[PDB]
Amino acid sequence: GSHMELPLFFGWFLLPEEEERIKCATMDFLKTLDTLEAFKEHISEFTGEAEKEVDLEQYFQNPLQLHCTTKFCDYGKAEGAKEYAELQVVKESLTKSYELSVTALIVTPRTFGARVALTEAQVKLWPEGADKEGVAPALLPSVEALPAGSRAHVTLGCSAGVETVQTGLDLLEILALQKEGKEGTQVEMDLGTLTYLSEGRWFLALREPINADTTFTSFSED
Repeated sequence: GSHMELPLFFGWFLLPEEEERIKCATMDFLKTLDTLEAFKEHISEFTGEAEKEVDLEQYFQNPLQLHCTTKFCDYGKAEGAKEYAELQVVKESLTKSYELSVTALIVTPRTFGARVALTEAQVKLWPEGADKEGVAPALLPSVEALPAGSRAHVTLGCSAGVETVQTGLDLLEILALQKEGKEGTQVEMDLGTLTYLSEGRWFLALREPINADTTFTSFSED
């Protein structure tokens, strides 16, 4: 070789327009979620009964220029994305812009994130190794039984001390949890259904997908 000039983190930056629409939806959700008795009834479990006035909803900070993760090069353990990163086709795909569809949104006391499910195009161009994740775009057939949008999620909320990377891990587990047979709390709404895992983690399934144009970005640094 020559030098360690390979990518470490991959992702697509959502268009300033989409973030505006998506943000408006997220905010409206938190408002409706709080008004709902179902949530307020389990608020003790969500807030652990130790805050002040359910300010945790406002405590979370939402950054303007939000970004969405895609594949983590890591190093070698991930042969999948590894081959992908070594594909000039994907490297050039960066200047490109594809519309991502939002399947559901997740809300964690530690961090907040949204479930995004790309199209067949992004899936076909997705590495097999990374697919190992709880839910991958390629696992669509499996998605029918288990939620989707974990492999690719957008950062919305983050605590003071925790890393954004942890947000993704939670999402992957959330979907796998429902399919795991747990599915503790379940509620069907006019726009979607909200399910929460036995310990916690609350996510609403946006029955009506939300598309948003985004560009592919890459970062090569340690």
